[PDB]
Amino acid sequence: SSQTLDRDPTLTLSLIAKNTPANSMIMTKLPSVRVKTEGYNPSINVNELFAYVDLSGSEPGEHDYEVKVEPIPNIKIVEISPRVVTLQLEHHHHHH
Repeated sequence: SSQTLDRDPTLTLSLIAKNTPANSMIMTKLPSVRVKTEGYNPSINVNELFAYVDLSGSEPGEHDYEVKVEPIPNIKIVEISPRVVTLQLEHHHHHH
C-alpha cells in the first residue's frame, strides 16, 4: 500500500580501463562490479552508467587500483564490492 520505497537497486557496471598508457598492455581481464544506491531509479537511462579506474602511472608491476564510480547529481552511493582490484601491467612492442 505504498508508491515508491523499494529495496536499493543492484546494477552491474562494465569495468573499463581509462587513461591507458601508450605502448602498454595489461595482463589481466577486467570483470564488472556490483554497486548499491540508497535510492530508487526505475529508469534514469541506466545506459549512462560506467565505472573507470585511473592509470596515471605505468610500470611492469602488479598495482592495486581503486574502483572510482561516476558521481550522481541526484542520488547517493552506499558502497562498492569489490572496492579495489589487482591488474598486472606489461610492456609492449619490443622496441623498434
